Amino acid sequence: AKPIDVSRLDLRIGCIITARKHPDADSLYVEEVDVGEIAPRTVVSGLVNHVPLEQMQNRMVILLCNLKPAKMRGVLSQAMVMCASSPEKIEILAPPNGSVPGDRITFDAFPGEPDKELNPKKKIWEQIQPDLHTNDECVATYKGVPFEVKGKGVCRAQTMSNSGIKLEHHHHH
Ligand SMILES: [Hg+2]
Ligand SMILES: [Hg+2]
Repeated sequence: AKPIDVSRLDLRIGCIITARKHPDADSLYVEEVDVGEIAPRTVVSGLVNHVPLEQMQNRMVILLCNLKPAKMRGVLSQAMVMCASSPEKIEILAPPNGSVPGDRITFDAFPGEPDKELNPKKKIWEQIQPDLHTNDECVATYKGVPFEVKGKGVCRAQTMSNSGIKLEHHHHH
């Protein structure tokens, strides 16, 4: 059986092309994200109170691309934006300069291919998530190993140090 480490996740850099308030939701954003594929992916983000819409535009992000696509009040989200989060504040993790859509986040320390699709019932993300935190310098890591785009740099939060990393739970215990 494949190991239960960050190698099971499919993380890629993306660029938010379009962002708008969700038509039928008051706390969600609807973005079209270029992840380097033929067409953009639709992403529904609950960041209304944390990131103004104007700052969501043309925003480079790190996306978890192998989660089961799910309906969000009618809109099927095809990926989720990775953020440093706490009951305090929420910050979108920023890729290093030069990163372009489609760039992959990898870890030599953890060999393995991501799962085509993460089966929620197997809660693979639920077991990995606790090892996902930003370090003392705000750099995103997995068990202390930095989220890196080979040849470009590491991903980091703006001000959130020693923080947990989530892409949904953002508002509840
Ligand atoms: Hg961009
Ligand atoms: Hg820092």
